[PDB]
Amino acid sequence: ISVRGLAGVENVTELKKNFNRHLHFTLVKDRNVATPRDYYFALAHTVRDHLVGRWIRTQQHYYEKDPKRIYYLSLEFYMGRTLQNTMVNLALENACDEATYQLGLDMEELEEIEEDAGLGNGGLGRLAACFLDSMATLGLAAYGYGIRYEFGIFNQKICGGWQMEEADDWLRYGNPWEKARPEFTLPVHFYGRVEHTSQGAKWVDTQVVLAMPYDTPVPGYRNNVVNTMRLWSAKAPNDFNLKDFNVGGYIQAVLDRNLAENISRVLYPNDNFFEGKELRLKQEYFVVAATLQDIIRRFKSSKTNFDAFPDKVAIQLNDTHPSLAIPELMRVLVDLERLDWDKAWEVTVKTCAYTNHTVIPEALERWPVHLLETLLPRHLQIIYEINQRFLNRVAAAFPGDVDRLRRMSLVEEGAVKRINMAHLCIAGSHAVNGVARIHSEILKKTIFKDFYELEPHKFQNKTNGITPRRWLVLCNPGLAEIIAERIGEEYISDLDQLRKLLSYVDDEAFIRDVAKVKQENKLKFAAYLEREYKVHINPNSLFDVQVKRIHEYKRQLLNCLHVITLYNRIKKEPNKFVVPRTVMIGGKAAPGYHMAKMIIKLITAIGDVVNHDPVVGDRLRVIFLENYRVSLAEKVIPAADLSEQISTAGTEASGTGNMKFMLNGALTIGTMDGANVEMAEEAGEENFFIFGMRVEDVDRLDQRGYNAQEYYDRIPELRQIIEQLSSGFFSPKQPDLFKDIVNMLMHHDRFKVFADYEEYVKCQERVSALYKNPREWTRMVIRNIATSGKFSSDRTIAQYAREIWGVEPSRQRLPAP
Amino acid sequence: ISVRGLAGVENVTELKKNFNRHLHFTLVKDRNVATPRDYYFALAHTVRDHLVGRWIRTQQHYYEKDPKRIYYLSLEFYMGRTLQNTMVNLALENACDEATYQLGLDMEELEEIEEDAGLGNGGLGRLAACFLDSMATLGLAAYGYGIRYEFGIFNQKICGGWQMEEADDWLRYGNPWEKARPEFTLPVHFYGRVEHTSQGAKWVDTQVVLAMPYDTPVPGYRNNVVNTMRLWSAKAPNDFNLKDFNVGGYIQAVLDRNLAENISRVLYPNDNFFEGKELRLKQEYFVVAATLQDIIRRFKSSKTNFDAFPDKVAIQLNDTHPSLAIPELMRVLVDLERLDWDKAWEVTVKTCAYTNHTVIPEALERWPVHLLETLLPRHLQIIYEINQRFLNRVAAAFPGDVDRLRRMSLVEEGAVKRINMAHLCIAGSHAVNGVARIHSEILKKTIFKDFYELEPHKFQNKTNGITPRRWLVLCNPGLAEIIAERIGEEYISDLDQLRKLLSYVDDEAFIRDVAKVKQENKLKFAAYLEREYKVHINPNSLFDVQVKRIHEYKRQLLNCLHVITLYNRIKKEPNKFVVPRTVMIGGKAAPGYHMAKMIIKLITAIGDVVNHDPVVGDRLRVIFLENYRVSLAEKVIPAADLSEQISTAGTEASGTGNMKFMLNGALTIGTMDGANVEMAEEAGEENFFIFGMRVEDVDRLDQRGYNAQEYYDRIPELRQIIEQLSSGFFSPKQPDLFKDIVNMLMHHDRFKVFADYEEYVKCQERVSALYKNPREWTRMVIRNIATSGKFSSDRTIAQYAREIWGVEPSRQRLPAP
Ligand SMILES: O=C(NC(=O)c1ccccc1)N[C@@H]1O[C@H](CO)[C@@H](O)[C@H](O)[C@H]1O
Ligand SMILES: O=C(NC(=O)c1ccccc1)N[C@@H]1O[C@H](CO)[C@@H](O)[C@H](O)[C@H]1O
Ligand SMILES: O=C(NC(=O)c1ccccc1)N[C@@H]1O[C@H](CO)[C@@H](O)[C@H](O)[C@H]1O
Ligand SMILES: O=C(NC(=O)c1ccccc1)N[C@@H]1O[C@H](CO)[C@@H](O)[C@H](O)[C@H]1O
Ligand SMILES: *Cc1c(COP(=O)(O)O)cnc(C)c1O
Ligand SMILES: *Cc1c(COP(=O)(O)O)cnc(C)c1O
Repeated sequence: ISVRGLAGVENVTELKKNFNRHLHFTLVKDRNVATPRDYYFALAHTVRDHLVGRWIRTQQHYYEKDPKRIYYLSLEFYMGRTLQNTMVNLALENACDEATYQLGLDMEELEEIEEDAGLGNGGLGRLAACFLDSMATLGLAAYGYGIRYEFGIFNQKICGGWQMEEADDWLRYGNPWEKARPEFTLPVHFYGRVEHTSQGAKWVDTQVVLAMPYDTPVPGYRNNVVNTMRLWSAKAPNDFNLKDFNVGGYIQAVLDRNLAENISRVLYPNDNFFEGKELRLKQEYFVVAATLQDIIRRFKSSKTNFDAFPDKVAIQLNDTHPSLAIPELMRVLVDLERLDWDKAWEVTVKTCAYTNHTVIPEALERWPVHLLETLLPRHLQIIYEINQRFLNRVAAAFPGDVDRLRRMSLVEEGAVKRINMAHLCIAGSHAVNGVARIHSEILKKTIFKDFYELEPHKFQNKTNGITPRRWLVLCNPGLAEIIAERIGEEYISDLDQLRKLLSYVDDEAFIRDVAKVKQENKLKFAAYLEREYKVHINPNSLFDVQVKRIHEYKRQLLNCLHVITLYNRIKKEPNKFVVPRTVMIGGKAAPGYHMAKMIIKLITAIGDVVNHDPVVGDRLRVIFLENYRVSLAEKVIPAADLSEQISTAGTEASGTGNMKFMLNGALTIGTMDGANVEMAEEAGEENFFIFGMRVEDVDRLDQRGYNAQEYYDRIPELRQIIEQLSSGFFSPKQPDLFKDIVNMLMHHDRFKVFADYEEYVKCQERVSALYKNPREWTRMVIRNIATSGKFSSDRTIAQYAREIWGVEPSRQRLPAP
Repeated sequence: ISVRGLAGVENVTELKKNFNRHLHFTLVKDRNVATPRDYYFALAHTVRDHLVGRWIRTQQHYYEKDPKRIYYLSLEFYMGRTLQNTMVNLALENACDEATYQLGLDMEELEEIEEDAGLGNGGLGRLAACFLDSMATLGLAAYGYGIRYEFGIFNQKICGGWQMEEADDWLRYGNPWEKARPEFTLPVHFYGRVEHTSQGAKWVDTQVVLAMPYDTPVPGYRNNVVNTMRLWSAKAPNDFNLKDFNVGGYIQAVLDRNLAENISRVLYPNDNFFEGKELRLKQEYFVVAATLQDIIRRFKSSKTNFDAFPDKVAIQLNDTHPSLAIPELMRVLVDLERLDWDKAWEVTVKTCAYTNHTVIPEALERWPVHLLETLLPRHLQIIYEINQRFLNRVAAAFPGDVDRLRRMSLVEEGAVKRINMAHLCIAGSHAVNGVARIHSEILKKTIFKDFYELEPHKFQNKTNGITPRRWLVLCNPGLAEIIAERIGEEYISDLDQLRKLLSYVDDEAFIRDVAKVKQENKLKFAAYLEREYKVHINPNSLFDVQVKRIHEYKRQLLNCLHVITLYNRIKKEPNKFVVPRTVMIGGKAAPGYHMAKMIIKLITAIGDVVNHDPVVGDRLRVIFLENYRVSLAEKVIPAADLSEQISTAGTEASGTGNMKFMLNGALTIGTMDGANVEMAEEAGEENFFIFGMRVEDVDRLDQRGYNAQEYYDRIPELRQIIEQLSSGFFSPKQPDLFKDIVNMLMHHDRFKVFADYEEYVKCQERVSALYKNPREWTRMVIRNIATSGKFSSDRTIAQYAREIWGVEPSRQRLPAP
């Protein structure tokens, strides 16, 4: 049925009886009242049972061997569903498929019942999830640490073409994958004040909030390793949250417990602008304070000289969100352990490493000093001391460079004083990395130039990657099978072996097969679109898709302009042939991001005109993919023909969706941005659809001055589109509905959409020409898939391991379960 | 080892392997890191597995047979721990005892880890729990319906002799006994307004709150019947609690979900005064609205003529708390089902029955009309209509009795209009009952005289009872064994058979045995007092205990006066012999009940003086039992010698603790109040220590006028005590600390403590005389235990069943598991 593993006779029999066991004793049901949800749960429990054995030994192994431990701190872990992924890494997929079949059930139908663990916004969160999988697969003693939000990323509903946010109550029916561990609750402090007494500083009169951990198993690919992802939940103490006597009301006191537990209540959906809310700072300290106590406690056991701390501990900071870990490690070392400053700092720097994910200014965390002053007084004092000593180092290296001193400070003066968390991370980490070659170069040349000049050795690059298990074997078993048929299975944990596929580029059989799975994928998706969303699309057209969070820099708007152009060209010459296209755009907009929400409305408004024009027929379809999330990505990507990666050169740090499409047989049309540069470089520019300005062209335009009017004046096709928008062509009842978009495009477009319009349209024409030649299109596809091996997160993790953490990856199977 | 069941070789082997199974797959632990808590959980899960089979068939049986269903609605279910009770009703106690022994564990130690399900204040809540057990044991198709509070009754801490309330986070480590059932969530409405349109009224624009049920199994005694207790949890909808757009903040919207979920957050600890808070009214409608939908849905399946509704459904209201069930049944029948009023009312009255638990005015629920108007507009309209028609019935029966009309109204005029919920319950129920003969007579003669005259057939009596399984076999296995040794085991589900023990009253062997288990119980308790509370008491002294919630009417104060007298007599004649006594007083005070909290302080203040007076020696010890609750009651009661049931005649509706002591070998000193009257009547007044005024004497005193000064003037011993209190004898640092108590005792004592002082002290002297004669004391004990059969809740339930519900109890075993 596929290399989803063997379906042993004893294995299938055992699975079946354990499924019935759980349905009865665990769910307390019987085949006569069980709903598909109960069936999903019976199965999830049966599969989960196979992890326990390995989970306990893996952890036991690390205790005995005592290897260097890697701690990945992130406020986001975009996990998605875990049932199928678990069957895959455990080689149980076929056995479970058979067993459920015999019990008279459809496994695929049950898999659709599982909720997505949406504890992330997009790329940054999903990277942590791919990393956890690769770390387990490469046998590293790694732990994922984060917050267990009861509400993850909101569920997107489109109402009247507008995005509506709805709470994601993913825990409603329970999470069979987690294991609560109250025996490990830890106390986290907030507020209070600092007392300077004889022997050191003391943080007192603090408000206490408890951190209760929940452990989720992270199984490596067929190596019997099961690592742990520990997520903290906020809990109020039963005393003072009732004990601070002297009136107020007993009832009120217990009802007010929810104020402390609000910390882990919801994931912040803000993607673009840095708000600076107090609740968010709390979430950040909460995950940091609880995690470090856990890290140090585990170290103290190992095998009190903290000199060996960096030899046993590695802490990777996923962006600046968990940056408080630096001053928090110092506080503990200096205040509680009583280490001298200098010794404590040496230790801290040697164990911390920081990862940057963007260069846009509005996203940078710059916390008001008055907030840190009230909430974390001692940390502010430690940050000031860190700054003092750091600036003393700068002054000594660049004497008299008074301006460099203010540029490099961790403290920003002005309206309100703020602490630049990124500067804090650079000063307190022994390594700082970008997520793609071009991005890492930009960090050295621009944003962190002063820091690079001070300590060049700190800056590195670690190009992002995706996990081939979830992003190929799991979502595209068909494609995975035909590949395995020719080169074997070893590539699933060694993606570089995909290169061997280059020798089949002229294979008439392979070409036919590659083209066949893609057609099957498209038919399956086209069906799902009608089943769950009733719309109907032509599976013979080119599937043009751009799925990612809605941002001005991602330029979904540039895509919209192309779509309107196509429609206008058809209306001009109705009886001329054009390659049919089904362009799908999907993604969530941050709730307070007005422009982003205006763009979602435009997309649906275009579809309302285009999808009902009789002259267009089935030649052009504009579809907005509702509620884009991980489980939905697993469906669209394998079915896409054209992947849109059109950000303004220099704005997308790396991108990972782009790597997901390349691995699944879609061709890419994009700019020389982020990882796009390395993908084209791996597959050859001839096998890529590159267009638009390069980072340098954008700069040149900026020196000169970007004037949108110039393009409006010289391109009739562009002018016509803008007039359609202004006249209400796409919004009859509300003629001025899109005045904000037109206004922005013409007067304040930071992303030069117009500047790339002409080259983008022409490039899109070359894509349509190649699609007209099935054989050649597929041959190009084979060359993209065959050279995508570099983008596996196993490669990324092996580099972090070797160049940053100081640990050697191992593909050695753990001593059975 | 006892008639805790057989310990079969195959049974013990099976238990052991399943314990290891759960420890591994369920707890995800291994013998090397397991804590006693993990062990308790492994066992709880192993025991719980034996209920599933029976639970599913019992429910399946009721579906097929379709018997009349009994629904017990209560806002309180004081369950206590369920591990041991489950082993008892399943005859697994000895097998589990053996199995854990072989695994090298102490079962008793593990049992102590379980948390008490403290979803009740005291007697009313614990009665519901005893009733659920008896209903299962008598094979009735009964369901307990209530609210699943995440915080039950507060944990009492004594600080400086003062009571401190602390949140009871009983769900912290999880509840292995419940089974969440989200597939049965139901919507409950609040607020809104009423619309009168062509065909009937309509309740619109209501705020919606979801009710998610959690099912807990209620196993009958060795009959394989497992009934269900369904507890509702409040959940917010994910839409409007985020969907009511137009600014406010996305974050805020999801954080504000806690406002709707606050409904099931905490149990109201108010014992004495009726507050009338909005949150409480919500809790009451919430349990009523969700339960009725569930009841009707189950009826519609059965086997739409609601004419047969009362033949298939019986709804017992535990006090007026769930009284909204009456107008809510009408709303559904009239508004939704479209039945004519009269037909709907006939149905409602025939299915509802009401139980009264007190006659004190301050406890009666009288809801302000403005509250019902805002929160439940339609119900207010239905209540007014009910009142109209009812008063029309009264006017027709007593023409011209204009005053009877105002006395009987459900609507009370005055300062603020209120709805008298008790009047509502009488009008809408076919049966109204008191909980003890004297109490039921008082209801007819006083409080409900007008209603009794109108419909005499409605009023009944159903004297309370306690379950012999938990209150004998479970907490006093020793005593249960020696009884079984002589008369067999049949008495555990037929307590009347205890009468057979009368023929052993002169048995030298039995006398020695009865006296021996009590001494063993006292030594065990004396040890527990030092282990967990470090204090040290003499196990040879008389154990004088009064445990129950602190109320002025229970007169813990009358007890305190006796204690001070004893101490004063010893100080007067130090070298005179007196029967050593260890008087223990325990109970929680409602948080806002000032007087009650002042009484707790007095008790501890007395102990501070008495327990450290060298002249007193070990002759007198005053101990305050911290955090009195069900699990603690299971410990003290079996170890008590003297049970204090000294409420003012006419104030304690029934009492049940009194029945718990009688069954466990303690002698009773009390007034002719509540059930005390029937207990003395069953055992013979010669075998009881009765004293004080009878209900009539209290009345006579009231006509005359109660003047405390009179007693103060004529009793020197009493005068001396009051002067000790006023002078600061018991509060050196704060001489006037107890001025409020003295002031109340002298000028506003509604409970005539002084009036019963002299007779109480003299009676206490007769108790001390009998204790000096071991043989005779024990012989009297045998006569109390031998005549306590009447007080089993099986008898109570059999009467409710026959005289109110119209169903026949059955002791028939269900067809195996
Ligand atoms: O929540 C989990 N999770 C797991 O057992 C588990 C096992 C393997 C992998 C992931 C989760 N288990 C739960 O642990 C509580 C407390 O011990 C039990 O009462 C409950 O019945 C059980 O399902
Ligand atoms: O997704 C984010 N950032 C956020 O989601 C985010 C979350 C909270 C606050 C600010 C930004 N960054 C993304 O991280 C991925 C993985 O490195 C990159 O490939 C991508 O180019 C970048 O934009
Ligand atoms: O909470 C319970 N309770 C019981 O199974 C149970 C069984 C018999 C008697 C009382 C409770 N079970 C729980 O049900 C959830 C959802 O199906 C599972 O994910 C979880 O592992 C299981 O322990
Ligand atoms: O316990 C209560 N009442 C409350 O706890 C209560 C709870 C909420 C609001 C008001 C009273 N009543 C008690 O119910 C038992 C059982 O019928 C009687 O024996 C006892 O005499 C009576 O006082
Ligand atoms: C891969 C992924 C992302 C990241 O996509 P980009 O194109 O890098 O912005 C975002 N969301 C989901 C659901 C993903 O699977
Ligand atoms: C039995 C019981 C009660 C009721 O006692 P009374 O003496 O009737 O007031 C109260 N609390 C607990 C814990 C009980 O077990």
